[PDB]
Amino acid sequence: MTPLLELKDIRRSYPAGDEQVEVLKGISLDIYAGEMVAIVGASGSGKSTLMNILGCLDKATSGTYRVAGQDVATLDADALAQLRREHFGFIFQRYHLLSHLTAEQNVEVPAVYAGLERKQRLLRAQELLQRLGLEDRTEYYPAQLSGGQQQRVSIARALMNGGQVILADEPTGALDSHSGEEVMAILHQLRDRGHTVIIVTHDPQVAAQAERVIEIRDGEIVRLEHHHH
Repeated sequence: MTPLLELKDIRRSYPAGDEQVEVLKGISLDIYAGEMVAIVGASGSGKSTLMNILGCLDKATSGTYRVAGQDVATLDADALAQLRREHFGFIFQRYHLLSHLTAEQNVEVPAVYAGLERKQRLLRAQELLQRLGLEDRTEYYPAQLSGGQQQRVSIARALMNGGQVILADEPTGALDSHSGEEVMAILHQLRDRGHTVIIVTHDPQVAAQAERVIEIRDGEIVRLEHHHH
């Protein structure tokens, strides 16, 4: 089809006088709407820097990145943030919840910066927590919730502005196996409903649940593999 995200010759280095340290060394990759892709590699491989570029939280040194047709290098910080909110939701190994906000209040947060009014933010945040199986927990503080529950809150939060593309960094890394499998089934279900899910992981067993696997070694794509379930 036509791709949702397009990367061509993406490079990233951190300046150190005139020895650059090269973290990404020319990555070309296309990602489509409605698929699950895993990026797999050891620590220091560049996978996390690649994620941050996908999410528009970092800028490539060179190369081209387009999101739904729009080249990100042309945009100022306000326009980029807006683009980010139109397309992306984020989850991590840690839950990144504010301890003194309820689950619902936590979910609402990203919509604040989309200009969304409080009555409307509240409604949508409750709908998403219900979808995630937490209808009874909307007023619980994170201290009162398990790890598994906290991650479901983080997923709802990732959908608040749409979450067309979910970027997930090692989302089961801090979870027992049952909670891990719940999270993965939720991600498969979002993909079935048309979301793109991108998972970064050091673990090839987590990666094997995706439709495509990209292996990164020393800042380069070393292998690309298709899977089916």
